[PDB]
Amino acid sequence: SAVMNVMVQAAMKAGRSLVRDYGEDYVSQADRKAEKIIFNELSKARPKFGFLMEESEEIIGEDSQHRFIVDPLDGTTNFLHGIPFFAVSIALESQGKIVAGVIYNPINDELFTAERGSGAFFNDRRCRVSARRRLEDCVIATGMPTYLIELRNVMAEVSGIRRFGTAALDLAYVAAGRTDGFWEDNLQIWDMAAGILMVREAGGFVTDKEGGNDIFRKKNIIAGNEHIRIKLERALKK
Amino acid sequence: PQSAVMNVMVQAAMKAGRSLVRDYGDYVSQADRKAEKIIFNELSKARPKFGFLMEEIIGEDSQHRFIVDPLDGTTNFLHGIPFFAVSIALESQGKIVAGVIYNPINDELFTAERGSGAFFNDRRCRVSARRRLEDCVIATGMYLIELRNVMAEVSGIRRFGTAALDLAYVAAGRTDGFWEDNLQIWDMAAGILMVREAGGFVTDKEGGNDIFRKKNIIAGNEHIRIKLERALKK
Ligand SMILES: [Mg+2]
Ligand SMILES: [Mg+2]
Repeated sequence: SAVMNVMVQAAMKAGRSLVRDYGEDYVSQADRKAEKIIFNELSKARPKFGFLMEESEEIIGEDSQHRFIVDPLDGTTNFLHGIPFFAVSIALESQGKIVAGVIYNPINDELFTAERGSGAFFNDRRCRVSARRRLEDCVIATGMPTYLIELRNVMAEVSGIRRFGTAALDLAYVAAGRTDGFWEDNLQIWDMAAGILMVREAGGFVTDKEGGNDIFRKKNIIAGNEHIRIKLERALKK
Repeated sequence: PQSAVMNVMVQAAMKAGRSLVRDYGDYVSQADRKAEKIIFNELSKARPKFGFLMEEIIGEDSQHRFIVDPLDGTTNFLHGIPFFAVSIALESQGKIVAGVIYNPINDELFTAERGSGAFFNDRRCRVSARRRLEDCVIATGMYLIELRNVMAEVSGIRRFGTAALDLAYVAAGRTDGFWEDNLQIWDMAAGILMVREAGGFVTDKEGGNDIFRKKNIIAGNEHIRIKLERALKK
């Protein structure tokens, strides 16, 4: 779709800039530059669309019902440290519903896209959540915010825990079937918006920690395939 | 340029690497074995008398052995998480003198030789110059008391699922330190030298030198390592 292509292009241009800055305060700069590039691209492409970008005053668009939701650099600490795991995330929200999302890991050149009703793609092939049915078989990703109890709970149950230091990339990974599930607390809307669509379009399910749909409100998330998501929920509550 | 045996190990790593990336894009076992045979054949053809301790062979030359993890990060590899590596160390008279860790996916080549420095893609590695845990990203692998103690002190914890690569990252200064329990000699052998050659230190969790017997480790620049040692003891 036309808007998807604009989103992808913005993300890739931001991505190239990131890789270039990754090459070399300077992290804030890299983040700010990626953001400028995305804003410029998406503004030029959709001048009446709103913008919700990480830690930045929301721009209400002339077209009040469409806004891009952006994390120009997801995995900032990874980025600061030289850990080649971070991503650009752009979601499009239309009428309060996420309808398109791009997560781009510019180091591995890994493009995750989904549009509502179209499925999720990992570089132009359909990707799907994993088919695992038991936690014992699972690699679950997580991020730092009771957390220790949850961690203990899940650690007891799973084959392995990953903590990559990204949110959006982590969701892309569940959506691509690379990890079997994800949970995190204190996540922002831009951390999650494209990833949640990705997971759902990949045939997974995404709830808040309490198993509902107040993700953006509760700032927390459990994602995985239907089976893993429920058991994760169970494990987390124990 | 790189020494004769380093060049050999790098080649074996590059080649096991290239193969794993192919097997990447029971199946996990075959890849592991394939990488291993590639490494084995490559290093056999290069130093026929050397020992091999792989994830044992005692060679005609009792003073030298290769310590090999043909695929570190097996679970990642199975799951398609692009974070795994080949690890080859050379041990001479009980001392790790050469080491290679190769992440074939990112094409990240880590090399060190005793007295010659650690390198990441032709760049000299230096462990990070961080001194406060608060500014630190610490890597670990699969006690919750110890994780809490560390986690409450640091800016971040990472669990990427690859011990050799985690040590290589410590050495390159990508993370500020690393600790793990129940680690194998092949997991640690090349990594320990990198960190050392990058100016960091390696101890067992107790703070002593019995890493291979304890099968545990804390790695980092000393300021960070001691702080981790403290945090793991509380
Ligand atoms: Mg960000
Ligand atoms: Mg292995």
